[PDB]
Amino acid sequence: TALEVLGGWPVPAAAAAVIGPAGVLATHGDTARVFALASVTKPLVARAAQVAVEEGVVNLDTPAGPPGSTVRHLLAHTSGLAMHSDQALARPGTRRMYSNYGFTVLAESVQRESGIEFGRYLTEAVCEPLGMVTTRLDGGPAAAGFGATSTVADLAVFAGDLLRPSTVSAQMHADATTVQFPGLDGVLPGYGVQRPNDWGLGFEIRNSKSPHWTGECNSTRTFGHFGQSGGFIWVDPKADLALVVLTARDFGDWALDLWPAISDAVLAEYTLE
Repeated sequence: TALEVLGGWPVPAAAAAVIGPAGVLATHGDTARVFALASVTKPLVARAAQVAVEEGVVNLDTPAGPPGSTVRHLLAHTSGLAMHSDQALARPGTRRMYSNYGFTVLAESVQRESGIEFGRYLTEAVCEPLGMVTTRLDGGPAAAGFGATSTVADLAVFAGDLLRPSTVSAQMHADATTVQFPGLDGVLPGYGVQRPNDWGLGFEIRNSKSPHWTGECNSTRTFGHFGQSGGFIWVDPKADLALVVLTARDFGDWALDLWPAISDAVLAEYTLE
């Protein structure tokens, strides 16, 4: 019932799914429809980088980006790298600043060290193993931070992997969902300065940020990502629930109250006693 609120949303089109450890608990809209993911691309690339670490292709401490920066800094947005270009604006690990280019350097490292084109690496390491046959990233590492395309059905499967890790070990997933470089403050695009602005290994961590895109009832351990294309994904380890929402309207003030509302509606209705 909670997902029905989508029919009243001021968007050209939308689709959503509630996922639990046993599978999809509810859906709405066309789950087969392809949507631009924008930054919802990051969790996919992050998982691919996590698989690469486990394959031994790279290590979390492997140098990548500005001097003193590593794969871990790139994943957690602490490389000191600028938002859009190879401009070093801070010393690695001192500041937390969301960066698209940070993910391109990340994709470039995995690509170089593995010998596989990143888009293809993503497919073979994440999408193919989970059956995500309508998910793709074209554009190479330059678009590693926002160029992925997918469907609610494919993301639903992905959310399953985030709830019960299979593509990576339970230890890597625990690590990826733990705050990396804690204590760092910063702005969460669209939600202003956050103290602190916690981030995991490629996955944003809610903590107690406010205002935020998740619900007021999501636990502080909730992690995921939203995108400027008007889509998002969060996984709440405490509620053991996941929510995927994709719309055809770019992020804006219209979503500021709706996103949190559907999140709390979903938690209240599907959270097991």
